[PDB]
Amino acid sequence: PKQMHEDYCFQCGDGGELVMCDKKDCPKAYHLLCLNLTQPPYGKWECPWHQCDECSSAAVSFCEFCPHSFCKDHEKGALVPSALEGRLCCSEHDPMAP
Ligand SMILES: [Zn+2]
Ligand SMILES: [Zn+2]
Ligand SMILES: [Zn+2]
Ligand SMILES: [Zn+2]
Repeated sequence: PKQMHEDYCFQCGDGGELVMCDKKDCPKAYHLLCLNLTQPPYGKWECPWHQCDECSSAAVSFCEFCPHSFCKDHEKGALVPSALEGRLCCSEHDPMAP
């Protein structure tokens, strides 16, 4: 069946209870504990993928494996292609085995 979000946590890869990103066309979902969330957020909740991890500005480049992402100023040397279909990965993954 079709559903708009992934069935697994984008932080740790495991399923169960997730909070789903309310940002337009974001399929990402996360365990509460995986983001230090203490309770299911109410209202419009956008996930960390959309904010640059270095500063606070909006992300324009994205790690395809975890929610690290980077604004204009911090794209350079942040993402490289990985061995998995060339998908870009942040410095937190081995690019040979992301
Ligand atoms: Zn998780
Ligand atoms: Zn999101
Ligand atoms: Zn930034
Ligand atoms: Zn990453």
